[PDB]
This record gives sequence, structure tokens and C-alpha cells, in this order.
Amino acid sequence: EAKIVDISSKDIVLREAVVEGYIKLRKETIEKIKNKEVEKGDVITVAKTAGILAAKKTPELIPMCHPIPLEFVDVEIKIEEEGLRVISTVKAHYKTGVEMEALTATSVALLTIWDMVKKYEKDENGQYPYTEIKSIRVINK
Amino acid sequence: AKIVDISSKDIVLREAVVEGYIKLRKETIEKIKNKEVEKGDVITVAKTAGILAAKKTPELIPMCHPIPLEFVDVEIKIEEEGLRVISTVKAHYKTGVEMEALTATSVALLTIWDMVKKYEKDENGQYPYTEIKSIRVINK
Amino acid sequence: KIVDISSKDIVLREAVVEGYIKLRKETIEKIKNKEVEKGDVITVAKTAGILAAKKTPELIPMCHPIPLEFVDVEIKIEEEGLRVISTVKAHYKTGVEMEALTATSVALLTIWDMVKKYEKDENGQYPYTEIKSIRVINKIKT
Amino acid sequence: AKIVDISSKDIVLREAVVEGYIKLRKETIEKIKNKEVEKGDVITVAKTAGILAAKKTPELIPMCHPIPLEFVDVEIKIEEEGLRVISTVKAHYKTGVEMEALTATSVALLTIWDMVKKYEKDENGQYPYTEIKSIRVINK
Amino acid sequence: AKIVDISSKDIVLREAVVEGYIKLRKETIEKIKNKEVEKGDVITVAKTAGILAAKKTPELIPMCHPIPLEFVDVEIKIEEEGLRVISTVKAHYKTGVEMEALTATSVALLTIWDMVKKYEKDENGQYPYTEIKSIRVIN
Amino acid sequence: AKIVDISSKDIVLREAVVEGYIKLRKETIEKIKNKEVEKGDVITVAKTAGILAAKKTPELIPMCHPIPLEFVDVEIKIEEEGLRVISTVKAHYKTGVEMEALTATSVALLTIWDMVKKYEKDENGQYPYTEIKSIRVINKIKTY
Repeated sequence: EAKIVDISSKDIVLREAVVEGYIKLRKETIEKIKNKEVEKGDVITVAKTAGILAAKKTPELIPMCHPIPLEFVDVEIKIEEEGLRVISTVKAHYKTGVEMEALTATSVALLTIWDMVKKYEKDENGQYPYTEIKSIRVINK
Repeated sequence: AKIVDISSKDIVLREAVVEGYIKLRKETIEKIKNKEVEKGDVITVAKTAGILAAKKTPELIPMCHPIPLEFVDVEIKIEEEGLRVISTVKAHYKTGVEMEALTATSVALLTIWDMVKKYEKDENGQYPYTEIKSIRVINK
Repeated sequence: KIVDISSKDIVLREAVVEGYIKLRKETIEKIKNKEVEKGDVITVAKTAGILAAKKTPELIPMCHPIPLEFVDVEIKIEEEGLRVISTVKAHYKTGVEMEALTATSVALLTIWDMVKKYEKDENGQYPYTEIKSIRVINKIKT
Repeated sequence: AKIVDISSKDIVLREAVVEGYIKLRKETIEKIKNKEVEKGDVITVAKTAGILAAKKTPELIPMCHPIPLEFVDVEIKIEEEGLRVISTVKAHYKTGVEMEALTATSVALLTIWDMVKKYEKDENGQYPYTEIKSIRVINK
Repeated sequence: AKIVDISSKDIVLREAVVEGYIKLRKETIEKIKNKEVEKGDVITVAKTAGILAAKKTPELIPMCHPIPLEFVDVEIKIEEEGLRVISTVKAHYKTGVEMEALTATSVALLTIWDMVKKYEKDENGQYPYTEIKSIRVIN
Repeated sequence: AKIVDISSKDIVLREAVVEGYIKLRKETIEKIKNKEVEKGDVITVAKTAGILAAKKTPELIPMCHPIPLEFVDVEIKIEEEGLRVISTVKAHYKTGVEMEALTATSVALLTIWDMVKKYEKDENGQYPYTEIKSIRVINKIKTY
């Protein structure tokens, strides 16, 4: 069973969604990011860029998603003491909401953050005891 | 910004298991198991999205190396208040595959959300109970 | 080149394409009992076909990107093979036959990929497996 | 739903040849030969699309492995009642390449269809004669 | 990092024409004119790649908006010292298409380079002659 | 017509360095250095795009083989009248990496342009000054 629902009938209205996500990182890792000492690059900016691209890639990643003419995409990342918080904002005038884009942007930005600081988060067994992406959800539609 | 040189590294067994969880309403869950979801077979569609995602990891994550995957499995099991996704990836390369397992899980969870969007939204078009709880690398 | 649709009107575009893949009876039997190793053939194939519809412009050089409003891939099991019928809809300046054809083709390819080991003969060849005839069976007139 | 483990498979020469056919009106084949098709060089464009599609196979087919393709060729011949496409793909890896050759051919045929849509449609905008027939993996 | 809001902008006929050029050895030009390059029909393959590239712009340029293109054309002219590429894109949207026309031209130039790689390399495996130059929006 | 067979080729170290340049107006360059560009951090965004681009080469260039890249780095330096992009790609495979390096550089430059469009345009919406000047392979390992 599979299908992309018919939205021909629905009306073209302003669509907005704000999604929030959090990735738990080690205190030393946060310091490295803050002082921009991560060899792979500027963590925050790289993740934002990855998050913005992801928003546009949503339909090819999510099967039943409609291709949508996005009008605005913003990914904000705030550094906290226990990790990083990602907030993505998406908007367009279409006949089907944009939460999936906002949710995809956030998810990828969080993944990208993880990829950027892998060597600092892994322990002597090459594992992640502390690293964890927790609570990705929709703030408001 | 850069993809670090792995030239001087040995080709070894690379394996990774990731687990993720999405909180859903009980009514939504019941419909998922009774396969009464309008958009289709939720768990299978999500496994597929997750497996495809494992392969798209390098185009989604900037500093990730394009790698030769040998095995990819995404398992999803229904629980009383949500679905649990477990992704497993394996390869023989000079750089691990946890990003692939992490991406496969995130997209599978994203797909589960998409497939039940209308059953989870309240009368304000808001999602007060839905959320992707905890994606983490179980073992590498 | 990608033909200019600038001065074309925004209208309802819909197309239905059907295709067929010849499979062994034992394969057909595996698909029904949900005993195919790589997974649920029908659903995986439908999912791939739906995604392929959106991928059309990326695969076919002169195709325009299109705001698809509806995409459905139906897969019916027959004793000698699987039948795929894809339906695409959109209100735009250019029809959607190509999207329906691509969706169906990729669905058929996916079914094949899923049951490859049951279709192969002792020499590793495919003397019975065959994608027979993809066709546009109908589409709104423009 | 999963990408089967090929970790312990042998690394050996993998080759696949696929043949496909698209039935077209003669007035169409006429324009193809004369290269009077508005959208462009039908044959070369379809071949290019086919080569590209060979590489996009794993992105399109869920359970396919990303493989290091070493050779891809799409041959298209003009016949009186249609065009025949033959795609060949080679590699030295631990899993076959029939899917790559099947996809290259499938997309090469679709591109041909796209290029001559205008000429194949009948008075009611239907495609009563156009058809993609028999895509198969060839022996030897 | 952000895709600027364009919801309040006017929908209008958007067009963009980009010109680009690649210097090649005269011996390479000859092989293209005669259709004697191993990899294939340089002009048609580069044009096909450029057209596809126009559609991929939003996927390659981070802050680019996904735009419903209505027309894409890639002209490639053979000159005595190289090949000139001219791409034209058109749409009716809330934001221009210069980036689509620019991307089409660049990828077509890159494809040309790829097609004739072996013919351009000198004895040290270098490309002292080959060069993509002056990609710009004209008019 | 096709992607030539590289089977008989040897698996060796492949590396290329490409240099590219985009001409920008002085006021645009000032905003870049002051981080006053509305779209974001021009340098990092362009670098990230160039690196991703390196990986998409086979998808963009028809006769390119898919390659297991081992190193991709994009350098971007601000100059008086424009930005200089230098991409370095490396692999150990049967096909060099000049195309990956050229593509990374090209996309990085396109990204710079996209980022400062608003500052380059004139009152007509044209770009009389903006120009991607000269993308080229400045060096690459010799292969036999």
C-alpha cells in the first residue's frame, strides 16, 4: 500500500512550521565548537547549510511527500551547555503544509552536527556513550 | 570545511546499529497495526525510505565520504505508545558507517510521521503529542 | 532543449500507464505468501514507483519539473506475473504521461530486483523474466 | 525490506547486457533518421540519459547496492517499426549489475518516448501505438 | 545561512541568458568537428548535461529556491580556439533564473572538458592549455 | 556515447588542484569580510557547496565514473576585487579526479554569486560586473 494524496481540491494558503531539535554533546566538544577548533570546519554554519538543502530534498527522501515550492527556509542553531539546539522555519503558499520540510531540515542539521564532531564524541572503544539526538518536534504550524 | 583524508587508513569491518523512537497517539498506533492508514503500509514504506536514505547519506551530510555499503537493514517494531526503529549498516572501508545508520533511522522516523500526519494533528493543526524521542548509536 | 511552455494554460493533466513483468509461478507464489527475502515486493515496488514519479525530471533530460498533486501506483498479482498501473495528476502547463511512465517502469524494475534470486536459472541468467509492455492507456485531453 | 549482505561474496567480473524496444510510428522514425525532432538528437540524448540512469540505479531501486561501475554503454539502433536499445554494464565487485543495465535501458526508452511525444500522439491526444516492449537480460 | 522569503514578490516572466567559454587545443577542436572523440558526441552530451544541470541548481546551490522552469536551452558553438556556451532559462515566478542559466552553462563547460580530457593533457599529465573562462550573464 | 572501461587501469593515488575566480564589486567584498551578507556566511556556505558538489560529479557529468573519494577540501580567499577558490581532491582508484576538483570549484563559485546577487545586480537587475573568470587545473599527480 502506498500513495501521494490528491490535493488538487485544497486551497492555496500560507503554510508555516517551526521545528525544534536537540543533540546532546560532551562539554569538551561544545568548547571545541564554540572556539571553532573543529578540523572538519565551522560546525554551526555547515549544519545550517545542510539543513537548508535537506528541506528542499524532503520530497525525494519521504515517499508520500508532495514536491512543494518553498518560499522561505531558515535553520538556527544555538549552543547550550549540554548540547546544541536546532530550530528550523519553513514557509510557502501551497495546498499542503510544510512540517515535513521543517522536520527534515532539523533532522539533517542535527545529523550533520554529529558528523562534524565524531572524533571528539567517540570513546576509546570507538563508541558514543553520551551522544544522542533527542526530541525533534513541531513547535508550531 | 573539508572531507578528511582517509588514504592512510586500513580497510576494516565497519558495522553500526542505531535505534530511534517516535511517540505517537494510541489511536494512531492501532490504525498502523490494523493497516488502516490511508497513505499505505506505514512500516514497510518507512523501511524503504530508511534503506534508501542510508545510501543518500553522503549527499545530505557535507563532510561524509561516499562509501561502498554491503548491508543495510531497517527494522521497525510497534510498541504501546510509539514505533521503534533499529537500523543496521555494514561495510569494509577506511571510515565507519554510523552516519549511514543514523540517517537511515532519522528518515524512517520522518517517514512514519509523514504517513500519519492527519491522525496525529489536533483540531488546531498542531502536533502536541508527536515527537521523535531519541536517536542514538547502540553499537559500532 | 526543454520546449517553452510559457504561454500554455494551467489545466488538469492526468495519465494512467500500465506495465507488466513476466515472473515464474514459484516466484509469484513467494510474493503472495510474503516469503520474498528482500522484503515486501508490492509495497517496496509501489514506494519506489511513487518516488520515481517525482524523479522523472532528473532522469529524462527534456522533462519539466512539475508540481504533482496526485500519484498512485497499483500492483496486481496475476498467475503469470505482476501488473502495474500508475496514475499521476497535476494542474499545470505540461501533461504528465512521462511521470506515469517513469513511475511504472521503476516499479517494474523494483519487482525484478526483489525476486532476482528466484528468477535466475542455474546459470544465473533470466530466460523467463521479462518486462513486457509499458503503455499510456489513458490521459485527460489537452 | 533490506539490502542483502554481500560482505563475504567474491570480487569478480560482473557483466550484464539488456535489450529493450519501443514501438514508434514510421512518420516518427522518419524524423529521427532525418534528425527533424524538435526536442533534439533523439539517439544521443537517450544514450546520455541511459548512461546517467545506470549510475542512479541504487538511488531508484530500494534494495540495490551502490556499486563501483567500470563500464557503461547504451546502444540504440533505428529499425523500421521502432528503436531497439541495448545496454551493457561491467564491474569487478561482489554483486551483479543486471539492475544497472535494466535501468539504463528503461530510461533510454523513456527518453525516446519523451523526445517524440508530439509525433506519437493521435488526434485525441492518446498514444494508441506507442509502446515499450520486452526489456530483458540477454545471454552470452 | 538562509533562503530569503519571496512570498511578497511579484510573479513575472523571468529570463536569463548566460555565456561561457572553454579554451581547447586546435587538435581537440578538430576531433570534435569530426566527431572523433572516444567518449562520444561532445556537443549533444554537453547540451544534455547542461539542461539537466539547470534543473539541479536548487540541489547544488544551498540558498537557491526551487523554481518551476518553463524553458531551458543550451547552445554550444565551435570556434577556432574553443567552444562557446550560451544557456537560456525562462520561468514565471517570484525570483529570477540567473543561477539556473549559470549552472547550466558551467556544467556544460565541465562536460566538454570531461569528454576531451585525454586530448588536452600535455606530456606531464597537466592541463596548461585547457581553461574555462568568463561565464557571465549577458544583456 | 559511453563510460570507457577502466578495468585494466591501475589502482593508484589520484590528486588534482583546481583554481577558480569570481570578480565582485568592492562593496560586495566589504560585506563579505564584515559578515554583512543577508544570505549567510558566504565563505563557509560556498565551501560546503563545493565539497558536496565534488561528490555529485558523476551525477552531473555523463561520462564520469562514480569514484570513492578519500579527500575533498575547498579553500576560499578574499581578494581586493573578488574571491579565489582552490579545490583539492584525492583518491586511490582507476580514474583521476580532475573533474571532481573542477566541479567542486565551479559550484563553489556559483554559490558565491548566488549569495551576493542582491549586491551585484544593477538597477536593471543585470550583472555588468559579476563574472566567473577562469577555472583551471593548476596541478595534478602524473599517472601512468
